[PDB]
Amino acid sequence: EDAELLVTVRGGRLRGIRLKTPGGPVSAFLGIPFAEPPMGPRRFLPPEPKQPWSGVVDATTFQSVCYQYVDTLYPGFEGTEMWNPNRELSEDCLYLNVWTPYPRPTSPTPVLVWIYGGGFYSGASSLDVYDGRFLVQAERTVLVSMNYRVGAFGFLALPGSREAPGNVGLLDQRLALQWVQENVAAFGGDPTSVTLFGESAGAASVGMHLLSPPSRGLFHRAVLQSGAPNGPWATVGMGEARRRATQLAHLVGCPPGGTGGNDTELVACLRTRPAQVLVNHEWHVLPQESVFRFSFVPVVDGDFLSDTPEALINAGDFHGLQVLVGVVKDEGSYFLVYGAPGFSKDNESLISRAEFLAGVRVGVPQVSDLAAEAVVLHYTDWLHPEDPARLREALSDVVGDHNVVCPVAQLAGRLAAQGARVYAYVFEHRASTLSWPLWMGVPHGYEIEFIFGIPLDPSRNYTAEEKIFAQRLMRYWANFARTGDPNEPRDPKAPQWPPYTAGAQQYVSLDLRPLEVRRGLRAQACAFWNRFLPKLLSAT
Amino acid sequence: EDAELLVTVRGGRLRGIRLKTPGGPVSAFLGIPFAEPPMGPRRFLPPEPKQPWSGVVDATTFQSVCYQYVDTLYPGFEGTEMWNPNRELSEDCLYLNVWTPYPRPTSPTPVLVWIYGGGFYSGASSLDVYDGRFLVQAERTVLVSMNYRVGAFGFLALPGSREAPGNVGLLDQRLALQWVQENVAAFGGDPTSVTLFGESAGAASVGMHLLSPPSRGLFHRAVLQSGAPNGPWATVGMGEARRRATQLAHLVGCPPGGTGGNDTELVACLRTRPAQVLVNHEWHVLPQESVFRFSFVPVVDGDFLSDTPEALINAGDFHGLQVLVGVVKDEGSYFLVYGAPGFSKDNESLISRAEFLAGVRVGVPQVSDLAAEAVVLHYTDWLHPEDPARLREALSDVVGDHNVVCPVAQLAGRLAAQGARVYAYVFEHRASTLSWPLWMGVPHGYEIEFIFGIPLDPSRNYTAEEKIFAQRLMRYWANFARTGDPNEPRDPKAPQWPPYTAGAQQYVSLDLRPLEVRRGLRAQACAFWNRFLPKLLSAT
Ligand SMILES: COc1cc2c(cc1OC)C(=O)[C@H](CC1CCN(Cc3ccccc3)CC1)C2
Ligand SMILES: COc1cc2c(cc1OC)C(=O)[C@H](CC1CCN(Cc3ccccc3)CC1)C2
Repeated sequence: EDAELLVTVRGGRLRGIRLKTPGGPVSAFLGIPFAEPPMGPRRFLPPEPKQPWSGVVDATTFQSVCYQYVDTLYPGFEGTEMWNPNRELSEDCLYLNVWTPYPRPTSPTPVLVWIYGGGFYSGASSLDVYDGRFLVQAERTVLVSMNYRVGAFGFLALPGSREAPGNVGLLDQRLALQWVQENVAAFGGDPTSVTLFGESAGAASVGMHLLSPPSRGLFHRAVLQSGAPNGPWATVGMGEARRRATQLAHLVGCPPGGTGGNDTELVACLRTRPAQVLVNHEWHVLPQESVFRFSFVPVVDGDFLSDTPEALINAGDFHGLQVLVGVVKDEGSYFLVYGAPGFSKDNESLISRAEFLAGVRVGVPQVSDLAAEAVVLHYTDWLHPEDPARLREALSDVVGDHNVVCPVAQLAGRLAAQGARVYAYVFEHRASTLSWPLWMGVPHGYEIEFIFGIPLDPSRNYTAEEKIFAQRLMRYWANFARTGDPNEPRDPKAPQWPPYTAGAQQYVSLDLRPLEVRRGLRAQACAFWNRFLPKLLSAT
Repeated sequence: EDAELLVTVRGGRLRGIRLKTPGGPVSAFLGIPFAEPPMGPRRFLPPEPKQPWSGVVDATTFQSVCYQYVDTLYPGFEGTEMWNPNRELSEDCLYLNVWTPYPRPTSPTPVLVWIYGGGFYSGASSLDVYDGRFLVQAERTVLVSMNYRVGAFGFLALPGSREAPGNVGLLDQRLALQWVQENVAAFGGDPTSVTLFGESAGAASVGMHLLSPPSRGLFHRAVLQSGAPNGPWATVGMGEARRRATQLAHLVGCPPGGTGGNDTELVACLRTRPAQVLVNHEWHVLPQESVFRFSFVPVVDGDFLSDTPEALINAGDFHGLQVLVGVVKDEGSYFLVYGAPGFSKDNESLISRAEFLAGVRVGVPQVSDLAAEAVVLHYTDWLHPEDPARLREALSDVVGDHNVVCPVAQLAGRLAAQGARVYAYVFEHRASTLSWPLWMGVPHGYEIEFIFGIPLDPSRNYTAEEKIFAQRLMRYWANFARTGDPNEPRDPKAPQWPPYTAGAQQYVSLDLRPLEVRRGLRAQACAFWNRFLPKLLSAT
């Protein structure tokens, strides 16, 4: 047995496993318990630290996926099922994973901490596209990723109550960050150089950790890929969170008619229900027909988030913080097949004008008829207001700008103007092996496999250019993790990545071509979402 | 003795004058009375036909300019003085002019009828840039132009009353069209081929003759240069027209202190005032601070205009009609020096952001704060929201699109989609002799001198290519007058001018270069003005 596959942490001993990459081995410690199993009376409660254990915990394989909805839109399709759970579901899921180089670093090494996305209702650290063996081998970094409770188990909230306070899934991530502080040195990791990175709901989580003081001390840099805490989907109000939790209780027979009412009797009834029963009614508590809206998300309650993310972003001091943010080329196209009329992954989705006007209401729920008119005005090409291909790309722009691109640009500009050093990108390469239709372009989430170096997997059919491209991206992310600057610390030959500033708004395009600098993250479109539309909603 | 300078019309005999051009002489009959002098009790009343006369009326020189405000913004400046009256002011001003080729045409020849602009408060057929000798010589058509009452004398209105019904200036133009029908044959002109063309308020007048049945029978084609009857400045409501007329009465002491003020006593008191006194208070009755707004304009009374121009445009059947419409490249820049803060013709007018925001309220008066926010949203470059040059061009676009380009675009599309054959242009040549500053671009009204072939004047310093350019334009205008199609009926080699359609929205650019076809008359900007902004004001 190799001695480096045995490690002692504060709770006991672990045995890891050695993973192969074409460039060399990596030591992995998969399935480390960092919290007590949040089961029975602990359902909906904040996590408690894992009590110390005797013997050697086996850390050679991923642990269970947290209970979550399983996507059935295209059964058997690679594009959807690559995100579905690949381990059995269980409420016993609070486990984390540590990848470390071989040989183990003798000097403290910067640490990357991955937070998976999935709309706060799904996701797992065990997904194949989150395999950290290639990023750790190529860049000699320590990589950590945790599981956190999603859906009702992580974010059902009766605000104010002690039995279901909400945001416990965010607290799971924090506890994992506290664990990295106390234990990552045992793997050769530097707890003074901890960079967070996450995609979609993981990116929003990273943002919410920036805005929560108890979390802000546990890390030093942030990477937000295609997501932001200020998004219209990433938070809900106290009243709406209470209404969703009460309706979920009703759908599963809580409280038993008609005995019950207060929050204590409601959560107690919810705690007796099998986990699969709660999952089976999760989507039915959404208030309207929509896409890119999720039932149980972080709640703005005054505790984890003392104010709304937008308020904390505006009032925040971010001096001494380095941030990397970005988006993919087609943020919205993915979501249209989940409810927008006329869309299908198996045809060209050449929608009609009427289907476009209906899709706007699904893509922008809970706006006045007048607000929808402004959206139609801004996203119609009035030289070709009936062209199906342009309408398809326009509805994609509507959903992507409203949910991802403009919340990210709002955040990136506020951070740079308030002390943070910001770098911005737009990912523009469509994977050659992508199974989604060509009209979706570079869809939401399909930069992750390049960040994690998946093209290096010899059992995959990526092109030679994509392997070089993945290595360049891993260098950018690692350089940012080590130094706070994605640019090569001294290489002047490679094109340079300028910081993002509220004035110049410079960002780079990430594709097979060398870096190219551009200005403005859809500046015209995002002025509509960030500046005008709120003023329109005020005066109804 | 040239006998062709002698003509008999229905009212008597006339003696014209021969005008010289570099290409040959032209016979001109300037100052033909077509109405009784609208003086004394006739002030504010519809015109009456000129009673027949004995002897030979001298028609060798232009008659008096109708009483009007004289522009004093830049005293002594060519750019402003070229529009001021160049003959004595008088209420005895209802005279028209006829140019005809030499030798007189023996066959009935198509007739161009010019209607001058000037915001319905100014203008005169005697202005040097309306000299018809070059258009008539080069293209062998008959040209007619009339004087019509402007300001209070043409458009003061107490709706309902008989003493000041309004729109009498439009009736003056109609009477001149009736005169052309009854008399233009005596000059070699074909009353079955009459093309109206006008600029600015003249273009708005031409449009209102399309929408008035009694006038619609007196002509066969329309040309609307930089103006439309549906503009926000071209008409006024009954209630507002009554308020303006009543305030004018108050400012000139009408009615006297302690006197009833029904419409009869008010107009009677107004008729006793010297004409210059009414002029001296004309601008004081505008309801708020503005540019491109005029005190006395056509009123939507139910008589001359049975409904609003917009309503009549939408419900109208225009089969059998050919229209030529167009705009200059920089419609708005001219007006900014008449009230927009920070603007001056003698500097670069590099306005600040605050001046831009103030200018929007002056350029778009009578809109809510939310409407102004939408205007700022649509016209700000949010990548350079403080750049003075871009803000200067943006406010020019605001004023020009709101007042000219979008009313013209809406009209052109409704005409083409409802039976009319339509041709559209954008005039993009800045005269080499233009005295206005370079930042104004191609300002409002500076295509007229090219349409009338003024570059051919030997006493002017136009370039050789501007002389050739002027000849192309006169050919386009005359071909449209003859056939209804500006394209050369012979030459297939010359670039073709496609009709404007509500779908393809094709137009051509007019400059020193050959014709270039483009699509959309600022389609994105005009969707804001024509589609969204009305919905925004309805919801207040
Ligand atoms: C079952 O009902 C619904 C299911 C979904 C929606 C709405 C629904 O009801 C209307 C959505 O809007 C979802 C669309 C996302 C699902 C996950 N993928 C993949 C992905 C996962 C993690 C990171 C990045 C991409 C992207 C689109 C799912
Ligand atoms: C004295 O008060 C005012 C005077 C004017 C305005 C506002 C005023 O008060 C705010 C305007 O908006 C006017 C601007 C026009 C004046 C004449 N020219 C020239 C022209 C004449 C005829 C056809 C084409 C061009 C174009 C702009 C004048």
